[PDB]
Amino acid sequence: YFQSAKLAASNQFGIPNQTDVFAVDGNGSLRVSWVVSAGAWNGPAQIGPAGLFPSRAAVASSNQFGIPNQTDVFAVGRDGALNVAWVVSADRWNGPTPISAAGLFPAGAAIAASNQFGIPNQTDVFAVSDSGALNVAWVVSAERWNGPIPISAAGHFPAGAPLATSNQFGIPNQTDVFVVDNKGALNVAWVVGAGSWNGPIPISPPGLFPPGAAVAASNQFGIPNQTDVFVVDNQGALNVAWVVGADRWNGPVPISPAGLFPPGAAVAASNQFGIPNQTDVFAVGRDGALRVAWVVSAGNWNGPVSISPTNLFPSGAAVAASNQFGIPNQTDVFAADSDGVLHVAWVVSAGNWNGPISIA
Repeated sequence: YFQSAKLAASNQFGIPNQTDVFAVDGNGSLRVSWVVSAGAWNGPAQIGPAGLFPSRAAVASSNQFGIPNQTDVFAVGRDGALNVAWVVSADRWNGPTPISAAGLFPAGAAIAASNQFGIPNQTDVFAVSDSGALNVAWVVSAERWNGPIPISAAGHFPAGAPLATSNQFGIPNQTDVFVVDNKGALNVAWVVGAGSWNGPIPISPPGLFPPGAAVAASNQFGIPNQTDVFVVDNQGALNVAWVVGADRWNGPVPISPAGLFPPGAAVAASNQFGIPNQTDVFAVGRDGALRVAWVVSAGNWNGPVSISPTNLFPSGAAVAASNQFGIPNQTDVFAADSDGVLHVAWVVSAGNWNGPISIA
């Protein structure tokens, strides 16, 4: 029921011009759709057995850091174990295989994955366990997986809550994780180098965001030391909170009027490729229309502006965004309709938005 990221978009690392979009279908199998350069979309092709996941389980994806040609895809099975599936260059898929014990996470739990910044061959995978603790599992190069281990106290976050991860831009060796706590405050936890985890601490007031709220994070492109975090508040306003350097947090502050989005609506953020200093954030309004808001350097925010018809997507539906690999100046934003059918809208540099169109 949380508006977790049910779609994940990634380069298929090793195939520079390939873009993959991962989803779980109604049969509970993991699936991938893919395109090369400006060619035709393929799929959705099944990855592994049927019925391993709850339908519309959340997914995440990442390079396996240190293995340039490997893409990993994460999802929690029906049994509560975190799984990874992976592919090397253009070979056939491996897994999904479990990387936790069963019963640790809620089925289909939200997941987020990142490099542990400062450790160039380490991949971290985050999710909140059944006990309400933030957990991390991690792998170094081609070694075996470690964890998951708890990095917050139990009972801190809603089990399986949506979360996001980012470098704290400006601090080369810092990795942040963002999640809304049980009281409705946005929190951050962070780690510096191979060190120990700090936080989580609140970075908003309590009562502002619904527990389970979707979160996204990005550099504010063009500001090399700023990290932005996006969440929709209980009033239906899209907010941004942001941190510069090792200074204190700012916000959250609304960047839309109230009422536009369901509280906790799914959010995604990206560079607008071809515009080095622009950051875009996406969500779907209560009216079922996909929206974008954007900022250039240290400018004021623009939008939101509607980029699709009303009633196209479920209110607050999952969104993902990516470069269309091989088209350096193209940004794609993905969402699924009421029947699960993937759609894409896209823009080239400072051009007009196109679509959405339905795709394979």
